[PDB]
Amino acid sequence: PLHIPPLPCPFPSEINEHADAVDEESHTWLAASHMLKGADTVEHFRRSKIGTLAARTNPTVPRDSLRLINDWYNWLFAFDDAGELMGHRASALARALPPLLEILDGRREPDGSDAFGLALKELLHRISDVASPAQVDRWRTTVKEYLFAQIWEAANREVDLIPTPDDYVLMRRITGATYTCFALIDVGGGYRLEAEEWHHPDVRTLSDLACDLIGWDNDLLSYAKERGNDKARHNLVTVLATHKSLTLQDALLEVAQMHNDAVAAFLDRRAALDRWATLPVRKYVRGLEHWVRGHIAFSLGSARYVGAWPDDTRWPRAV
Ligand SMILES: [Mg+2]
Ligand SMILES: [Mg+2]
Repeated sequence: PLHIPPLPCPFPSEINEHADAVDEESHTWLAASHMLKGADTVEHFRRSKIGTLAARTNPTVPRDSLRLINDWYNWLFAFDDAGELMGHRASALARALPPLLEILDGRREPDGSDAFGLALKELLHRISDVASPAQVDRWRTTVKEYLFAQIWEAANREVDLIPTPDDYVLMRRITGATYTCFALIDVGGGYRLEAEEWHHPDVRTLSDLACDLIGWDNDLLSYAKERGNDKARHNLVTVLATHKSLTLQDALLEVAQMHNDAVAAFLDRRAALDRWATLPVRKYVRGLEHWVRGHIAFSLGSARYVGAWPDDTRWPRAV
C-alpha cells in the first residue's frame, strides 16, 4: 500500500467568514455563465466547493473582494476543463489565443456566443473598479503568460512526451495560474504594493517559492485523480518517476522533500524581508502564507482527491 507523505507548513490555516455564502453566489454565477457544458459538470463543480479554496487562500478580505476572487477561480477551473481537442494541437491552440487577448486588452467587445470572453470582460471591469491601472496590468500580464503556457502543455501532448524536471518546474509556475491569484492579494485587501516593493528580489523570491509549493502540493495530492486525465503527463510525480527512474512511492517522497526544502528557503528569505518590509509588503507576504497553507487544507480535504487513491492508501497524521 502507498503512503501519502505529510506536507508540513508552519503558516496559519484560516478561512474567510463569508466562505459558504460566497461559494454559493459564485457557483450560481458560474452555472449561469454557460462556460460549462452539461448538468453533470455543473454538479461536479458545485460539490467541489471552489469557494472553500477561495476562502482558505484569502481569509482576511471583505465579502465583495472574496466574491470577485471566487468568480475568478471559477473562470480558471472552467477554462482548464473546457472541446475541439486543442489540448493535443499546439498550432490550433496558439491560433485561438488572439481573440481572447483582444478582450483582455479591452480592444474588442466579446461576441454573445463567447461564454469565456463575456465572463473575462466582466471580471476585467470588476477588477478595474477596485485596482489602479498598474495593478490591472500586473494581473493582465500574469493571465497572458498563463494563456501562452497552455500552448507548451499542448506541445508535449502533440508529440506524446513527459516533460523533463527542469522544464516542468519552471513552466508549472505559469501553467497553474497561481500568479494570477497572487496578483489579487493587494487588490482584494484594499491596498497597493509600489512597483519597487512588488519587484524587490526578496518579494519575487518568496512569491516564486509560494508558487512552487502550491504547484508541487497540488500535483502530489491530485496525483491519483490526474491519472485519469492524459496519464497525469503534466504532474511532478510522473515527471520525477519517469526521468529519475523512481517507484511511485519514491517519487511521492521526493516531491515532499522538495516541499520541505522550499518551506525552509521561504522561512530563511522572510527573516531578511522582516528587516525592511512596509505594512503592505508584510500583509502581501502573510497573504502568500495563507495561500500556501489554505491550499493544503483544501486539497487534503477534497473528496475527489482523497477518493481517487486506492482504498488501502495510508494518510499521514494532521500536521
Ligand atoms: Mg491545467
Ligand atoms: Mg511610486
